[PDB]
Amino acid sequence: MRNSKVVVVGTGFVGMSYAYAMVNQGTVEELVLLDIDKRKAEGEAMDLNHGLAFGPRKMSIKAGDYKDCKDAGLVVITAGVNQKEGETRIHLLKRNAEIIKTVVKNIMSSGFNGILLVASNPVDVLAYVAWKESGLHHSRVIGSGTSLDTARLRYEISQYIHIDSRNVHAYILGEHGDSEFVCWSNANVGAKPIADVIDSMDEISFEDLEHIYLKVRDAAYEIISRKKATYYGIGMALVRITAAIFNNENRILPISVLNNGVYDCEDQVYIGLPAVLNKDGVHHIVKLKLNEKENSQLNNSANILRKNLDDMSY
Amino acid sequence: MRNSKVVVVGTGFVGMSYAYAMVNQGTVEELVLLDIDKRKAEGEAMDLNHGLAFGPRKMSIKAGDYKDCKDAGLVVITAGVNQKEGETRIHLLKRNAEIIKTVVKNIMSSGFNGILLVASNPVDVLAYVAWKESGLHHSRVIGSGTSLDTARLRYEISQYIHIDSRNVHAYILGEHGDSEFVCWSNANVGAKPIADVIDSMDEISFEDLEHIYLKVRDAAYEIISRKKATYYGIGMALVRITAAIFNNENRILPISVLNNGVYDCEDQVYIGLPAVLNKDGVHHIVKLKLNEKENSQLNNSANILRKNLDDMSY
Amino acid sequence: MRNSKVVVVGTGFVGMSYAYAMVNQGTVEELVLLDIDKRKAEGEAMDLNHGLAFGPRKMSIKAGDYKDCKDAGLVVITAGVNQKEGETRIHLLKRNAEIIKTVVKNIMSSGFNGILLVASNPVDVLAYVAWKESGLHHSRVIGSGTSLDTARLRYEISQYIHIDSRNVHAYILGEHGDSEFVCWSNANVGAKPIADVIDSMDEISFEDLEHIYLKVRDAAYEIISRKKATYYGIGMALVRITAAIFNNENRILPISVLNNGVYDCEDQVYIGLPAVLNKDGVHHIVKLKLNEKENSQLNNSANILRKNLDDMSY
Amino acid sequence: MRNSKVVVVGTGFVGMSYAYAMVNQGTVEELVLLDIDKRKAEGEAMDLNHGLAFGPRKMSIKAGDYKDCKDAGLVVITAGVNQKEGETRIHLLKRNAEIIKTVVKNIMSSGFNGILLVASNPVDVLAYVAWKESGLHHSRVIGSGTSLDTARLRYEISQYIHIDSRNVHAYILGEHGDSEFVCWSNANVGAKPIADVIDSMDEISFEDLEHIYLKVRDAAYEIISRKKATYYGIGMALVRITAAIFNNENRILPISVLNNGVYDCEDQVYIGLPAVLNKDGVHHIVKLKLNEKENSQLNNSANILRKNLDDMSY
Ligand SMILES: [Cl-]
Ligand SMILES: [Cl-]
Ligand SMILES: [Cl-]
Ligand SMILES: [Cl-]
Ligand SMILES: [Cl-]
Ligand SMILES: [Cl-]
Ligand SMILES: [Cl-]
Ligand SMILES: [Cl-]
Ligand code: NA
Ligand code: NA
Ligand code: NA
Ligand code: NA
Repeated sequence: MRNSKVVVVGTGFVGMSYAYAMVNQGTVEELVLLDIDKRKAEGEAMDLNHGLAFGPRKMSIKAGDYKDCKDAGLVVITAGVNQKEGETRIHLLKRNAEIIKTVVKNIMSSGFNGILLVASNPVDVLAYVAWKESGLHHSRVIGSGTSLDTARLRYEISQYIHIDSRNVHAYILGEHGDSEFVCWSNANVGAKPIADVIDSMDEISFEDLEHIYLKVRDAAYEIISRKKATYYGIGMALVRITAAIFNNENRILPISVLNNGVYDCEDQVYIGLPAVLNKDGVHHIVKLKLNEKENSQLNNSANILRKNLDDMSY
Repeated sequence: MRNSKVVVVGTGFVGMSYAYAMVNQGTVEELVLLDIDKRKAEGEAMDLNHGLAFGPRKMSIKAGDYKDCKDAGLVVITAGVNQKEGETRIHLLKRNAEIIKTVVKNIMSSGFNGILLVASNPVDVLAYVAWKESGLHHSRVIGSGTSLDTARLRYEISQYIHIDSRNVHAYILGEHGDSEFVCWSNANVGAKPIADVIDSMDEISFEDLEHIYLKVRDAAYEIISRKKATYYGIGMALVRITAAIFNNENRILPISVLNNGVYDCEDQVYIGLPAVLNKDGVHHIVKLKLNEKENSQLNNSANILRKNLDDMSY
Repeated sequence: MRNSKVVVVGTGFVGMSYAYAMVNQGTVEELVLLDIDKRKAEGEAMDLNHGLAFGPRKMSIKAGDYKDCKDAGLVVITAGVNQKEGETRIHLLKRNAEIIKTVVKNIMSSGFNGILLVASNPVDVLAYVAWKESGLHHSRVIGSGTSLDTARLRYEISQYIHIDSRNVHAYILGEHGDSEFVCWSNANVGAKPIADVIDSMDEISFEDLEHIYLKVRDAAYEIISRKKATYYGIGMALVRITAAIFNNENRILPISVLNNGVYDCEDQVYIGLPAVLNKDGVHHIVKLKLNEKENSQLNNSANILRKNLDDMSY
Repeated sequence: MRNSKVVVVGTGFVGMSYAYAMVNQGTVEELVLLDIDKRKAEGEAMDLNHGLAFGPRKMSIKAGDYKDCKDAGLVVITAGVNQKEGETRIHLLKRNAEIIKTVVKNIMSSGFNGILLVASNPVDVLAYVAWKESGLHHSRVIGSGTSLDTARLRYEISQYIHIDSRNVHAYILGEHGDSEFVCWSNANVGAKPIADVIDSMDEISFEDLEHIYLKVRDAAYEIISRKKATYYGIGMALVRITAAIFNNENRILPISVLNNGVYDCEDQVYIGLPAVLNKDGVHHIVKLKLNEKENSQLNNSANILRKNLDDMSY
C-alpha cells in the first residue's frame, strides 16, 4: 500500500517554493496547504491550481485544516516566527518551540500516523521538539538538516572541476548552522576519492577546500542580503526528501535525525547525518568512519544542540 | 540547429517563478537572469543553483548583462512598474511602454536575434510595443496573452465535470484583462463539444458557464487580495510557451499575437488568439469560426487595445 | 490509498515492450512478469533490471507466479496463441478464449481484486471473456481497444497539418480490427472542429480523410509485413492506460469497454469507446453524438463482435 | 549551438530497444533509422511513430539513408554479423571489422561531423576500428564499453544492501567481455567506501564480492540462454550515454575510450574506462588510482584487445 498525499503547514516562501516545485516535478498526486491565515492558503491553492493545466501530472490541491492530516503520508512543517526587536535568542528559540509543539499536537489530533518533516529553523532543535511532542517513533520524524548545505557543497565543487554536480558525492554534517562541517574524509567524484581528484586536476587544490567550506557557511547570509530570504534551494531539497519517501527509494540523504548512539556524539539530539529514506521513513543512519578532526567537529555540533535543548528544558 | 538558452529580464516573482519552474521541469540547459538590481539577480541565481544537485537536469544558471542576450534563443521580459499614488492609468501605461522600449533596445544592441516573449502587464499593449521597438518580424515577438486565463478556464470546468483539465479544450480570447471572453462555440472535452457535455452530464449546466466566465475574470483579483500578487500560474504558462518553442512542437496555445487581418477585428493590435508555436516562433494564427457574440466581443477587445495604443502614440 | 504494482502475464514482445516503456517512463514502482516459460520471464526480469541504474525511477522488478497478483493494482494480459496450419478462425478464437479463461481463473485464485487490462487479440472479444470469467464488475475489466488505432489516426492527421499530434483530438471507434471506423463528426485540432480545419488549411482536404482511414486500417498489416510483428505502438498505449489509472487522472481514452446500453448498439459486447479512467477503473463511458453513418458503423461493428461471442457460446 | 538528432545504424533489437527507450524518455527531438533492409527500417519507424501521441515529447522519426547523417549530432552503430557454422573467431572478428569500416565510410561520405557511438560487439575492438576508419579525433568516437556491466554491478550490490542502485558508485573496467574486472579499490555507496560498508552491514561480506563479479561476468550468457538475446539493458545504457552528450552534462560514465597513455596499459586500444562526457564528446578520461591487482587486470585486458587488433592488422 502506498500513500500520495502531502500536507504543507505554513505557506510562506519556503512552504510554497516546496509546493510549487512538487507541482512542476509531479512528485505526488495530492497537496493540502495549511496556514493560520486561511484566506492566504486559499489564494496560494488557487495560484498553484491555475498552472496545472500546463503541468506534468494530474493533481488535487486545496487549502485545508488539521483534520486533512488524518490520511496524509507526510506533513511538512515550515511554520515559525522571526526575532522581535530586543528579543533574546533563547526567548525566540522558545517561541518557535511552542509553535512547533502546537502544530504537532494539532496534527496528531487528526489521527495522522504518517511521517513528519520539519523545515522550520533552527531545524535540528525543532525536529527534536516535533519528535518529542508527536509521540511518534524517531524513524518517522525528520528534519531537512544539511541536505541543502550538501547541495550547495556539490554545486561549489562542481564549479571548480567542471563535473555534473550530481556526480559529486560529499556531505555537510552536523548542525544546519554555524557549526556544520564538511566531511572531506568521505568525499568522492564519481567513484574517485576527493584527495585523488585534487592530485589529478590542476582545477582544484587543498586551499580551495577551506574556501568552499566558507562559501557554504556564508551562503544563506549571502542570499538573504541580496533577495531578503532564501527559499528556492530548500524547496528542491524538500522535494528530494519527499521523493525518496514516496518512491520508496532507500536513498541516502543527509537530514536531521536522532543520533541515538550511531555516532559517538550526544545520543539525544537531532543532527544532520546521512540516512537511508524509504516509504517507512528512516531505515537506518549511515555510519561513516570520520577522521579525528571531523569527529571532534561532530561532537562540538552535537554539544551545541544539546545545550540549546537543555536551555529549552527539553 | 537548436538553441537552449533563455534570458529572463526582471527578477520579481513572475520572472523567478518562471525560472524556478523551468529548473524543476528541466526545460532548457542555460538560464541568464537580468535585473536592474544586479546584486538581487546574483542572489536569485545562487538560490536557483543551490537546488540543482537535486534537480532533473544539468543546467548553467547565472546573473548576467544585456550582452548575454547575443546568442539567447528566447528573452522573456517581466520588467515594469506599479501605479504611483495619484497616477493616471495612461501615465502609467506610458511609463511601462518606456521601460519595455528601453529593455528591448538594450536587448537588440547585443546582437540578439531570437524570440521575444513579453509577460509584463498590460501584456497585449506591451507586446505590441516590444514588437515595434525591436525591429523584429512579428512572428518572433509574442506575449503570454490569455494562456493563463485559458488554464484557469480549463481548471474551473474540470472541477464541475471531474475530467483531467488537460482533456478540456477551450480558450479565453481577447485582451488579457476585463474585456477577455470565453470562446464557448469552439470548446470541447476530449473530442466532445461542450454543448453535448452539458446535455449529457447533470454535473454542468448553461448557468454554470456564465459563473465560470466570472470566476476566470475575477481570478487575478482574488489571488492578489489573498496573497499580494499572482505568479505561480503565469510561471507555468510561460514554461509551457517556452517548451513549445524549444521542443519545436507546433503546439496550439492562446498567446498575444499580431492579428494582422487573420480575424476581422483591428489588424494592428497584439491580442490573445490561439497560435501555432515551434522553434521559429509563431507558425500561423489559428482562425476559429466565432459566433456573432464572440466576434463582437473580439472586436470590442481589439478596439480597446487599439485605443490604448493610439493614446500612447503607437 | 494507492497501489503501485502491475503484473504482466505473457512476456512476448507486446508484454515486454509495455514493461520496458514503463521502466523508461517510471510509470509505477513494482513490476512482476509472468510467463508459462518461467526461465524466459526470469531472463526478461534480469534484462529490465540491468537498465535501472540508468533509469528515472527506483523500481522492484521480478519474474513471479499467480500468487503475486494478490495485491497487484493492475494485471495486464497479453497471453494467447497463433493460428496453426489448417486451423479455422472460430477454432483459434476458441483456443484463445480458453487461454484467457485459464489465466483469469488463476489470477482470481490469488485473491486479486484490482483491475484487468486485456491486450491479447482479438482484444474486444477476449476482454468480454475475461470480464465474464473474472466475476468482477465490468468497470474493473477493460481491453486496450482502439487506443492504438487512435494514436495512429492522430499521427497521420499530424503529418498533413504539421500540428503536434497531441493537439489532435479524434477517435477510432468500434472493433479493434477490420470494422473500426473514424468518428469524424467529433474530431478537432486544439479546439477547432476538423471540418473547419479542412476549410482553412490547403494542407488537408476531404479526400485525405478516406485515405487516412485506409492507412489506419492497414497499419498493423503494414508493420507486420516489414518487421514480423507490431509492438512498440501498443506498448506505449498500454503505458498511457496504466498511467491514467495509477495517476487517478479521470482521463478520456478510447478503450474496450462493455457498452451496456450507453450507445444504441448491442449492449452485451466489449467495444472500443471513449471512456473516463481513474484509480477505480472506468468511471463512465463518454457518449458522443454520432452521425447516421457512424452510428450505423458502430452497430455493424457491435453486431460482428456479438456474433463472434455467440459462436464461442458466450 | 546545440544539436538534437540521432541516427541509429542497424535496427535489430539493440538499436531498436535504444530507439524505443529514447522515445519513452524523450531524449532527443529527431531520430533517423538506417538498416540495410530499408523496408524493415520503415516498419520500425511506423511502429515507433504510432506510440508518439502517447509519448512525453514531440519527435520526428523516420527511416533514412546515409545522407541523413550529414547534420546528425550522434550516430549510434549497432550493425554486425553472427558467427557462421565452422567460422573461426578471428574470421568473424574480421567480417565485423569490415562491416564497421563500410558503415563508417558511408557515414563520413555524408559530410557528418558529429560523434560516433559504437555498440556492436566486440565493442572495444570495433570502436577502435570505427575511430581509425572515421578520420575523426578519438574524443569524438566512443563505444558503450562497460557502461552496462557497471549498471549490472550496481544492481547486484543493491540487492545485498537494499540501497537505491543509483547511490552505488562502482565501475566495471577493461574489456567488455571475459577479461573485465571490478574496481573494488574505488567503490562506494553514497560517499562511503565499500570496505567500510562491508564492515558495517551484516548484509554484505568479502565473499559476496567475488560472487557478484561472477554474476556480472555471466549476466549476458544467462539472459541469452533464457530469452535468446540481451537488449533492454544496453538500450538504457546507450540512452544514458546519449543524454550525457545532448544535455552537455560533464557526466562520468565508464565507456570504451582510447587509453592513449592515461592508464599505464597499452596506449593504442579502446578500453572500458570512466570518462567525462559532454556535448563535445569525451572531455577527458578519469584516472583512478588502481591497486596492484586491478592494474594487472587492466594490463591483461588491454593486452588481449591489442592482440585482437594486431591480428586484424590494425
Ligand atoms: Cl493518496
Ligand atoms: Cl510560514
Ligand atoms: Cl544553448
Ligand atoms: Cl520585475
Ligand atoms: Cl505498490
Ligand atoms: Cl505471449
Ligand atoms: Cl536537431
Ligand atoms: Cl543489426
Ligand atoms: Na590540484
Ligand atoms: Na447538464
Ligand atoms: Na483544405
Ligand atoms: Na559485512
